[PDB]
Amino acid sequence: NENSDVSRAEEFKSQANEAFKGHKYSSAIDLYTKAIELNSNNAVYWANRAFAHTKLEEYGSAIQDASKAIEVDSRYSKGYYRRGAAYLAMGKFKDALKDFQQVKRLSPNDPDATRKLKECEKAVMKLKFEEAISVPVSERRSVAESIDFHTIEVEPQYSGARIEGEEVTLDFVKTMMEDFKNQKTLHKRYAYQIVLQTRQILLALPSLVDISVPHGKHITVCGDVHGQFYDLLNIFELNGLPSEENPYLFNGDFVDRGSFSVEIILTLFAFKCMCPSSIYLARGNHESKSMNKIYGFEGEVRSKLSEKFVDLFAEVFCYLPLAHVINGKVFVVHGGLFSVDGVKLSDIRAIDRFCEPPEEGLMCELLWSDPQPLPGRGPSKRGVGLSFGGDVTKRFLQDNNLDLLVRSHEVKDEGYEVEHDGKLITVFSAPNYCDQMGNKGAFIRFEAPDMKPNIVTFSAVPHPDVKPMAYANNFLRMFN
Ligand SMILES: [Cl-]
Ligand SMILES: [Mn+2]
Ligand SMILES: [Mn+2]
Repeated sequence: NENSDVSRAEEFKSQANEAFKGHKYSSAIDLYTKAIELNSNNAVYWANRAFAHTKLEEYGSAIQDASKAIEVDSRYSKGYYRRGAAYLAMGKFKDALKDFQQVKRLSPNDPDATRKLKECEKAVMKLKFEEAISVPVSERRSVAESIDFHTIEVEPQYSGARIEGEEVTLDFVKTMMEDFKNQKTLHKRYAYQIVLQTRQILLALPSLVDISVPHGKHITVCGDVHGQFYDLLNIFELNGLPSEENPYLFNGDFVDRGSFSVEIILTLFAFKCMCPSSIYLARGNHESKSMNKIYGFEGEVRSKLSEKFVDLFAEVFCYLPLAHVINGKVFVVHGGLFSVDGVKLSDIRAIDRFCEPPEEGLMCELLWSDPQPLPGRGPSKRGVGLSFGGDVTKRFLQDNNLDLLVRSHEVKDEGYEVEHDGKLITVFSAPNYCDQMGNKGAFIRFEAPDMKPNIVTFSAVPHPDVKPMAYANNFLRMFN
């Protein structure tokens, strides 16, 4: 059957490349799929759809597409290049080393092939040391055990904000945010005060927090912000600062990727210190030593804070709750649902969350999952977690007497998308993601008692000339 039309397939490829130039990666993937359907022996099509997949952080789909590209042409170096870029993007340095070994073997005198190979060799042995000294955080002394914040002297020439006494006050938070806005810094004493007080608050919280919004009051659910501090300031300017009267739920992924991650996490933690009922912080996948070590937050901390804040921030992130339930009706996780059925809220509440997210179990799945339009389950596009359909959402909701599922974790054009017949809503509060996506951000206000989700969208604001991934892993920087 010679029924493949190369002309129509090349028409789809150019259309997909045009959508690629315009950062319309989902449309590009669709057009590459149509191109592949009409011609599956062109490895360039597979490599391009893989490239578009990595742009959407769909690294599993990327690896699979690049693998089919390699299957088509053994000597197509761009297939191995794309697969290794996807592996490198998700931290699998050894697999990246394999694919970049192959990339050099094909083009043997190309300077960049040997360069990326020597780069990956340095990275894998560096990772060998890092992995050899890896110890579970629950078997380690807390940083709080060896640092009392009252002991830290503040030199009189420090011009930034000061916490007088034990209490974090709204006046200090406003001064801290204005200093952060002008690219100033907070003293180590007050950073330690904030983070150590936050450690106290979070460790006494269950893994699933029941949030009670009484009759007539409201709450704002926010999605990923990934270190875009100036868009966080925009959210607060458009919707009001966190307060007992105007509470916030931030659905994980506060840091990494964006280059103002320290300022966000210090602002969010301080608001929690000031009035705990004024803000609720769920955990994301990027509140993890695995992610922060390579995606910017850890390097941002080492630059603006010190090296002990790295372990302290990791420990505090391990204490973050995994989920929230608003008025016993609205279920808010970051990632999604699970590979098994019959999971009740009691199961989530009882999770021993004080560890780095494993590669298996309820914790990993609720932090990494994505919804799919078709019913059922399927392999994760990210290679971590799973894809769950509308039947999974509906069963979980009726099983738990819940009305709605709210989640984030995935970028959206308008900052939101309603799926699963109005039972799942993705919310994403990082507009113009990575300074290149061009999307709007969004947040959802919930007013009691009827709990109708009032979605509000917003656009990005300017910020100082600090490029994304600035403090991130060097090798991950020189791609995209
Ligand atoms: Cl993410
Ligand atoms: Mn996420
Ligand atoms: Mn995210």
